[PDB]
Amino acid sequence: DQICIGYHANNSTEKIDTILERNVTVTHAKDILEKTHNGKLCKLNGIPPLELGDCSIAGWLLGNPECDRLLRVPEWSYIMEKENPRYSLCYPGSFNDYEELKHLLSSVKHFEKVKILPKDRWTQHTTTGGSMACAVSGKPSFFRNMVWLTTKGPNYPVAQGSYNNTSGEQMLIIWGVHHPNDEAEQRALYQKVGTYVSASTSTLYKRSIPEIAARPKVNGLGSRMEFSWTLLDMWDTINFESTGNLVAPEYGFKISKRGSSGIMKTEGTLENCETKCQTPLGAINTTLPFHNVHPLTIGECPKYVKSEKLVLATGLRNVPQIAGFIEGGWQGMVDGWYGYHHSNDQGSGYAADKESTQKAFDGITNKVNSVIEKMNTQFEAVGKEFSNLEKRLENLNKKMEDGFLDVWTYNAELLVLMENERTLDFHDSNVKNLYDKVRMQLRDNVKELGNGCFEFYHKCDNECMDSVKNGTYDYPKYEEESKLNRNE
Amino acid sequence: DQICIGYHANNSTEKIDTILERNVTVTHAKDILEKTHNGKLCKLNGIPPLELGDCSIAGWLLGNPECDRLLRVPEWSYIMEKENPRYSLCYPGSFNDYEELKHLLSSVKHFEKVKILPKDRWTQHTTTGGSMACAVSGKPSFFRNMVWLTTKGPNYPVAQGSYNNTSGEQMLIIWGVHHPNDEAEQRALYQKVGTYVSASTSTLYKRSIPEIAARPKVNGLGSRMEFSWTLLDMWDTINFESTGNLVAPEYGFKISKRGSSGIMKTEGTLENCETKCQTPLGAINTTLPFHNVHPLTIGECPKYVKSEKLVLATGLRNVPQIAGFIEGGWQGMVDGWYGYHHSNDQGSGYAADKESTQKAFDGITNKVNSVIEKMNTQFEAVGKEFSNLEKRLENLNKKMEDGFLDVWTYNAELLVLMENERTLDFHDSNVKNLYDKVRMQLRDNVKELGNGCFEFYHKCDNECMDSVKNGTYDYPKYEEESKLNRNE
Amino acid sequence: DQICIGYHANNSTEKIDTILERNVTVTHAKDILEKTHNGKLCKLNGIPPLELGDCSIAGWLLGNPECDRLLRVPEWSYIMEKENPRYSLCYPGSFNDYEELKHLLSSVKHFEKVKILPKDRWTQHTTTGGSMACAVSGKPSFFRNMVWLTTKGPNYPVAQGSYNNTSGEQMLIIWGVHHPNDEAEQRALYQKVGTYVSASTSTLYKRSIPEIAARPKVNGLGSRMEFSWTLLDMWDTINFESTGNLVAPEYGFKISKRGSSGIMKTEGTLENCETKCQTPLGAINTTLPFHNVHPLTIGECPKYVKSEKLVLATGLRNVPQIAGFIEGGWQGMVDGWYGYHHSNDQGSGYAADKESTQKAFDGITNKVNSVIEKMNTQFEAVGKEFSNLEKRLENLNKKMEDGFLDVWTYNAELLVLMENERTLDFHDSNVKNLYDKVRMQLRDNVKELGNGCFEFYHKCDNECMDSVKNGTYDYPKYEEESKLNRNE
Ligand SMILES: *[C@@H]1O[C@H](CO)[C@@H](O)[C@H](O)[C@H]1NC(C)=O
Ligand SMILES: *[C@@H]1O[C@H](CO)[C@@H](O)[C@H](O)[C@H]1NC(C)=O
Ligand SMILES: *[C@@H]1O[C@H](CO)[C@@H](O)[C@H](O)[C@H]1NC(C)=O
Ligand SMILES: *[C@@H]1O[C@H](CO)[C@@H](O)[C@H](O)[C@H]1NC(C)=O
Ligand SMILES: *[C@@H]1O[C@H](CO)[C@@H](O)[C@H](O)[C@H]1NC(C)=O
Ligand SMILES: *[C@@H]1O[C@H](CO)[C@@H](O)[C@H](O)[C@H]1NC(C)=O
Ligand SMILES: *[C@@H]1O[C@H](CO)[C@@H](O)[C@H](O)[C@H]1NC(C)=O
Ligand SMILES: *[C@@H]1O[C@H](CO)[C@@H](O)[C@H](O)[C@H]1NC(C)=O
Ligand SMILES: *[C@@H]1O[C@H](CO)[C@@H](O)[C@H](O)[C@H]1NC(C)=O
Ligand SMILES: *[C@@H]1O[C@H](CO)[C@@H](O)[C@H](O)[C@H]1NC(C)=O
Ligand SMILES: *[C@@H]1O[C@H](CO)[C@@H](O)[C@H](O)[C@H]1NC(C)=O
Repeated sequence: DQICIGYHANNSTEKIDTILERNVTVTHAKDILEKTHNGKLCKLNGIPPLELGDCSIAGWLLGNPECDRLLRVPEWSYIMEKENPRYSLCYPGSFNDYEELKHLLSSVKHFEKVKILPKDRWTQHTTTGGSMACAVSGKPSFFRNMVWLTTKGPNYPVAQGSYNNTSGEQMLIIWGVHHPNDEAEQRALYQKVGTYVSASTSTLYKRSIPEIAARPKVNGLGSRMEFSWTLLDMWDTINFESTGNLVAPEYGFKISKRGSSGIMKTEGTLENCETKCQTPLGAINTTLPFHNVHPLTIGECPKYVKSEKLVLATGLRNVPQIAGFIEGGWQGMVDGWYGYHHSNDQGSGYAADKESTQKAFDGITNKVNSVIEKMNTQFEAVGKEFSNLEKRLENLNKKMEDGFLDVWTYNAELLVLMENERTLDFHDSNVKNLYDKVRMQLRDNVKELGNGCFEFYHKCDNECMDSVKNGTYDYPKYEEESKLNRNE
Repeated sequence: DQICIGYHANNSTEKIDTILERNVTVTHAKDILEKTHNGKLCKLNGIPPLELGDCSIAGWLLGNPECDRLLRVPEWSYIMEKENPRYSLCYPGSFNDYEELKHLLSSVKHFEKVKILPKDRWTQHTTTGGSMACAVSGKPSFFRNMVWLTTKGPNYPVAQGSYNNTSGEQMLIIWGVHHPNDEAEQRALYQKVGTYVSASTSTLYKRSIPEIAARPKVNGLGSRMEFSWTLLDMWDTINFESTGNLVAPEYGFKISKRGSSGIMKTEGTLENCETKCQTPLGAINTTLPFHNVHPLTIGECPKYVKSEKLVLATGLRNVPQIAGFIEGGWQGMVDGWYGYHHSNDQGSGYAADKESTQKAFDGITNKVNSVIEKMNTQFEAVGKEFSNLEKRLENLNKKMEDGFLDVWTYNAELLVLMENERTLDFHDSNVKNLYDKVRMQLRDNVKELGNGCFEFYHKCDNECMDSVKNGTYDYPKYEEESKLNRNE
Repeated sequence: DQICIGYHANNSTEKIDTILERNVTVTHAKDILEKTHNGKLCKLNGIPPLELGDCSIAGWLLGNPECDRLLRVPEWSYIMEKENPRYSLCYPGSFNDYEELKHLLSSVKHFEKVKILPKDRWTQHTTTGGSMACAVSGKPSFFRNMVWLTTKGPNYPVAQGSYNNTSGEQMLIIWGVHHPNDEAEQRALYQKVGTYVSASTSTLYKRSIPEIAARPKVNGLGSRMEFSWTLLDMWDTINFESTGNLVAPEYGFKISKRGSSGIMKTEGTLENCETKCQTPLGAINTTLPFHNVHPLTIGECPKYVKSEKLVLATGLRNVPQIAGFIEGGWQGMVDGWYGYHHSNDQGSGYAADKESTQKAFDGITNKVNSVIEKMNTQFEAVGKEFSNLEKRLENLNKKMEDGFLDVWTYNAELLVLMENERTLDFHDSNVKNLYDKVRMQLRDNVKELGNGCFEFYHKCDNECMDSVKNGTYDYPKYEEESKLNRNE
């Protein structure tokens, strides 16, 4: 008769890392890092994004002639833009607080264009101005959302216009100021010099004076156009007054839907799929708490770490080898993790200890859940733009993001490295504890063999082996025969 | 005769969380999170705060006629300001670099008001101007710390004034520029058009031009007043020159005491209590690392986390059931953690080991003290204000704060879980070591019963048990009759 | 004859820290913190730094008459500046976006000075202006890289000048505007009132108007000079136009070499040594992962923490005491860590177990390397400069730096403590495992003595002892002899 205690082994080739040892083969493992994407851009939560194409944000809002598709834009989930868009400000110039506007458009999901100042209301000016830079079919043209006021005959009266925000939400209004090349242009266009442009609301007041100078030619013109924007609150009035050089707005953008969005810089094209997490390289369909695809994610997504391998051990060490756990594992005990092997006269087979296996299984599952179900990630549509005179702010942002990434990478790496040690020691501690429990139950009626096995002095049938496995071993009832056989 | 090794059990209820199991009942536990406050705004370190009431900082520093109780204010610990104050600027307008001023006030604890430009020195202008927007008892009035200069007769000379800072500390000076509504109001107030206001110091030069335009009416007026501020250094001079539209100062604010203060946005009122850690919801009185009351605190305030429960286990696992440490804990052993139970003919009672319990106590205490005392933080204010043209900066600050708090939350949770697991394993290891030491010392004169209890072969008296409990047991002394009784 | 199991002890007095114990003596330990520097400023990677002296960045770039040794500056690795430079703008004034220029200079390692507008091209103006503040040898002078334009006779024609960037890289250009003290000197210098200065590129437009006002006298003069800078891209043109008050540039700075550099604020001089990291207090020649000299460094440098000591335990617990291991360590085992001691008829002596010692050594080395070789050492927390109106941004930078530095200090301390505890427990477990291995192999043939020492029941000679040492012990061979001696 003989009973042995050992652990389960199989043909797995999975490896882990530990703070003491490297490349340790295990029976089971769980990868908690995602490294695969579909390489495609598609709909987030069922709502397609806003594809700008070769246009820019300023070109879309101002109404570039070469962006006529984006004049009635439906709802969107995120905005796709190119790094160096071609269709941009048609007339050379600038755009004040451009980055602030782009940041505002990261929490806006829909716009509704209202006509606030109709073109025909300017009955004392000429409103059919154009330029060769912004040309369609050879003929000169201009922005579709702005009006260029010019003299009607040799006189340019004071231009006055107002609008009361009775739409139902905040409104985005853009106006421009013209900077000619020479005094001859100013006289030919506005008939007077020393002009001003004045825009004022209940919070904003602004005066601008045209500045005439010879400039390097961009797009073939030495003139420039400067654009500014404001955010009009509900039930508030905006006032325009100018003696010249005013590029008035004809449409106002009302914020219809708010939420979480962002601008994602790609060179790609929308395709047909759905997703819940989006990266500039592709979508992610995963449930693990880590990934290393791309830092700039849009939507609820797993955390980003700069790691190539994060594997958690959920099984025993694979040391293949009748002996017991001192020699190695068993490749025939496919019922659990810790078990026995009886060798009596009426049979020779393996088994599993249900209680210890269940306890260890619950512990490992709880550990995996605790490591996984402890990280809280919000929407976090990161990504901000800074101008060429804001380099310190850009460096600050970059340093903050990199610092947090390094902190989290170190945290995750060391956590996995320590917990793999803990589980690998937990398993052999459990095996030794089971061996000690069996030895304490058996007392001196058996004979330790040194390889993890026990040799019985009394002939033990299958029922007595079952009693030993359960825990109801009756030492006194086999005591006398054991003594007689041992003393002999 | 028997001797057993076991541990202590009681009727405790406190639960802890480990990394392998959840809701483990323990004998002793320590809470390292505080969630209670008195809901009252108190005096920090015995100095009452500054109750602005319905006034803004601009109203206090400019002399709003209805904020007349703040003309002379004593020392303060922090400033309490409502979220939307209602007496800020009776005359509509703007304050330049307002948030910078509010940040500067976070390091100032006392102001002394010094008359720098007396109102009677302007002997060539009119200094009694007023408006209905700032009205007292119905009659028109104006700010109490500023002077409005107006034509005396049908002429307006150049207004010149200077002050040399011979006070003893840095000075704060506020001036303003008036922007009228129409040309008639400019002519009826300053008699000339095309005026300027020039303010200059050794490190500052600034010239402003009045703006005349029709604007929407706020408080019944279409005109605006724009205010600016500067910090005058010691032994430095400030010059004022204006041909119109100047709202000159009369008082300057000198920084008397410097320190660490802050602005708290609350709607409450000050009560009679003393406090070292103040939050917008109440006061904290605790000696613990973490809390979960409010992020924006002021004072020597404990660390902040987003967790609801952080309990450290400083005791044994509570499992009740004469058996030993295998079958569970003991409810009769009251004077220690580990111990022995013995049963002679001359007595049957409990005991407790001293060296082992003392070592365990010292280790647990050192662990708790290390976790508590490594977290070193100081007193600083975390509130910052940003304007509506600075939203990227606001998002940067918000993201940095949130990220740091999530990092510390993760650190605290992992620390507590892993340390609880290690402590609960440490207790079992200590008990097993005690059992092993006793067994090694007793050698073969005894017989293991398998439930942690040892049964002697020879008769053992009280002195023998006292000898086996401390580490001096004479195996040769009882060897011979132990053999005689065993072999029988 | 007996065989015993014990561990190594020696005369080291090194101490390490543990999460459960303080000041624990260990046989071997490794220090991973560097606290020493050579107290010198010298060459970084073979390139000497730029010694400004009493110069300033603006004084060097403008051509201060006393800042005359840096008119032809070779390659540099970092810039050494003083906290309060004395040779600075000799004509009083300001410098717009100074901190942005200083930030840009942190990524440029070489400049080349190109004559873009020769001083002889101004044939219709006077170009020999000077001031007593900006003085050499008593007689008046001016900056050496700028031209002051003044009327030639009683006439100031329209100044005009352009440059096309055909150099090869980006160019930095600085110009200035003069702000006089009174109308008399404006007329005596520029012959007209109501002047302007226009500078324009393909991406920059600017118009400035002089400000005439009496000002406090700094450096003896009541007038000021305001300077501005731009970054001209390749194949781009800059246009200058002025009717007065223009300080035109004569040279432009080409960015010859780019890289990683910085500005270090010290008060010392350059000496003759060669380093790889540089701190304001000295230089570091180390390979350790950490240091605590100064937060601001330049070069490949270890991480900075607020720690007084960080020592990793790589040895056993020094417990000086043949007994074995229950009583203490051995001072005679000079070979390895764990070993045996035999005492038979032939002789006595110590030995060492090669397998256990090698396994433990490899594990400890792997742990040390994992702690050290997991910290991202790319660069450090650079030093940024902010103005007096950017206090909020400076506070943000300071708080982020402090938060990250605190987080890393806490992480390193807790890592060291927990690793030390686990190392000591690891050594204890290894010794116990060796003891249990020998006991299981030897079984009943021996009797245990209770202090780590086994006594045989037969004659175990040198062949026997070498057999037991390397795990090949024939229990059947001596079974009958052991039974004979045991039973009797
Ligand atoms: C490992 O054994 C399993 C049997 O459970 C088998 O399905 C699998 O294919 C084997 N793996 C390899 C690589 O042969
Ligand atoms: C572990 O395996 C990797 C291959 O994935 C190898 O580069 C590395 O050297 C191995 N380490 C050890 C200790 O065998
Ligand atoms: C704008 O309209 C609202 C209601 O539609 C009205 O209360 C408000 O007075 C109007 N604004 C002005 C300046 O009249
Ligand atoms: C632990 O106990 C708390 C009691 O507040 C309960 O809410 C929670 O669900 C319990 N968790 C488990 C895993 O039993
Ligand atoms: C201001 O007063 C100080 C004396 O406290 C004097 O030294 C200084 O010259 C004065 N400033 C001016 C501009 O006269
Ligand atoms: C604060 O707690 C201490 C206990 O340390 C107590 O003595 C004191 O009365 C408490 N004060 C208040 C205001 O609760
Ligand atoms: C410790 O012992 C070593 C022998 O290897 C010796 O070289 C060293 O000087 C000793 N140190 C002290 C402090 O005794
Ligand atoms: C450890 O040693 C240091 C210096 O020798 C001493 O200040 C400290 O009190 C000691 N701590 C303990 C627990 O002995
Ligand atoms: C500047 O020079 C480049 C080539 O040297 C030329 O292509 C460009 O047209 C020039 N710029 C102007 C404004 O002529
Ligand atoms: C610097 O450290 C190196 C170790 O790589 C050493 O060889 C060299 O002598 C050291 N130089 C000085 C000046 O300390
Ligand atoms: C073990 O040592 C004995 C010496 O008694 C030697 O004969 C045998 O070859 C050794 N075996 C191994 C595996 O080193």
